Amino acid sequence: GAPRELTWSQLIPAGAPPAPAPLPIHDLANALSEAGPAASQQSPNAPVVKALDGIEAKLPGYIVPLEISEAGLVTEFLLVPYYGACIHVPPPPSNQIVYVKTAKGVQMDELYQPFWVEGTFKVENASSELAAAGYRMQASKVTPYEYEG
Amino acid sequence: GAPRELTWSQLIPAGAPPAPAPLPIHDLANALSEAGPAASQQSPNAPVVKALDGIEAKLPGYIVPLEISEAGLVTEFLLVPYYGACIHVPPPPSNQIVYVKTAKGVQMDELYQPFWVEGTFKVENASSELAAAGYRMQASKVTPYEYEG
Amino acid sequence: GAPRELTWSQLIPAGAPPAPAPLPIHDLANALSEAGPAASQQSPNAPVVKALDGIEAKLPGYIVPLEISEAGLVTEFLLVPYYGACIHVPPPPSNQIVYVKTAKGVQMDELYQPFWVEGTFKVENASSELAAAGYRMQASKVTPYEYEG
Amino acid sequence: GAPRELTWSQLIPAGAPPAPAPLPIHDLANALSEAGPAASQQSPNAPVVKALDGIEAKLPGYIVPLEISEAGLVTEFLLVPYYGACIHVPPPPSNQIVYVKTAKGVQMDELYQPFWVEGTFKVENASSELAAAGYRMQASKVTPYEYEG
Repeated sequence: GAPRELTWSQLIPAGAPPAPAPLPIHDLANALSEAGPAASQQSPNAPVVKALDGIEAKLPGYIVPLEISEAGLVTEFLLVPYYGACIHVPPPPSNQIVYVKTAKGVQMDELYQPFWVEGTFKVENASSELAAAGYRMQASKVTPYEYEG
Repeated sequence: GAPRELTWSQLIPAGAPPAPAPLPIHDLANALSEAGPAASQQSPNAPVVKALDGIEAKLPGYIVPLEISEAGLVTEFLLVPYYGACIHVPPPPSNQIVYVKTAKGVQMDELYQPFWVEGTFKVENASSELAAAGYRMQASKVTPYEYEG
Repeated sequence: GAPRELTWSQLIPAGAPPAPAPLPIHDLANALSEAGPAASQQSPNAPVVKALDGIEAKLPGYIVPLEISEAGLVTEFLLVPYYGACIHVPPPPSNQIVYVKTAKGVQMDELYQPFWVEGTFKVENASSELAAAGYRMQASKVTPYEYEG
Repeated sequence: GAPRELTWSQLIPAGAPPAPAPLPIHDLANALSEAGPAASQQSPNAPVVKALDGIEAKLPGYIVPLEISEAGLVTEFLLVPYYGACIHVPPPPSNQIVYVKTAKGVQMDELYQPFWVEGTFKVENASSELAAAGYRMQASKVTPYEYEG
């Protein structure tokens, strides 16, 4: 049925540390840069909200592509709360990342904007060399986040 | 001399409301979209940290261009803590925006990445049709935010 | 009335040199890089088709922004036949550039795609530090170039 | 050894049709849009220069990603002479496309700029759902096209 809209803060359980500054201080960005690609994500096994497992959810975010289809579309990606996550700044904690799989791919070109990702939501570990995630989603719909200034 | 590095949280005075979710909930983004371009920025006159006035500061962020030079470089812009601010999502509160003027312009092309903005920091109101800011900066240096995954 | 659709080749008069390779050979790109910003455009006063003066025209191309409005939109720009012209590769000849002025601005974000520029077409010189143009246009409509793969 | 620099025109044999307008006329772009994804590339089996087979070559161009690595880098792509090829405009003829495989991947972010692709050059057919190519390359080096305005 209709997806339950989520916020990124609903993916952090009660008592767990909040999401850090999306733009780390200079000394920290340099320390994580000097450290290996392993050390990039400082909370790769962050606590997860187990009551979210199996629901139909809807979450906004930016797309970090992981796989391209035969058709030239992104079919596997990380959903993150901010643009540049894993690329321009360190990865977010693993409870601020969703590993998404979609049959209806997204155009590689239009990934500068945020999107709404709707689908079956799972509390299952997912790893990539780029980042670890505590959540997974089999998307039904990937639609641009609409906002007019 | 050497600039004092700032965080975006140091631009919010003690007792003032914290910065909201950079990705508003669907009903809120639609409410601000339906409302005029005036209503886009919900805190246009947010409290400011007056002890910051006149210092040499350094702050990281994303560039929202406002003016292009004869040379095809951005010489006036808003420094914001997240990509897409004012364009893809509503503007941040006015105490989470710096109106920057630079003699050494930035290339329009390379604005997909975050930057370090160093210069003389002022606690002075600055308005644009896009957003109001509680801070101003006359930048000495605009350099890309360096981070290796 | 209805605009006359133009091709970039219709902007080059009979007998005039054709447009060069949009991706110059390595030694040439280095020679123009080593040479001043003046030398970037090798044909800044290329012959123009005078029979085009005063018509209602429609031409496809990429936007090189020159001026930003109060609203954060591009209101003055160069229309070029290829992406990156003047920025990533040398400027095209001046008879392969249109200096466009528009009241209905274009979003700075969506300049990765080509557009259709319709409006009053003039055979008048226009200079910028970035490049010289032999044509001008007061655009009525700036609409994205539609194509589905 | 040192790669032989190529131009895109050296990939078209003597007597073969030249590369068409990179920005098709409106009626043509609509005709190819209305037609299936098969019909997008109008010359999918364009004549090739067989004397190029086995050489160490260097060619400039734009990257159309086809495959992403575990590390989040593009390791398989189409090298095309213009930005937007296959995405914003129809694919170029198959003798104006190189199917490239690289061990040293390219960052997904920095694909807005042209590159120099050096490596072993083969005259071998390569197909994708996006476009057919008459040339292949096992790249040794993928470096940004350097040019200063």
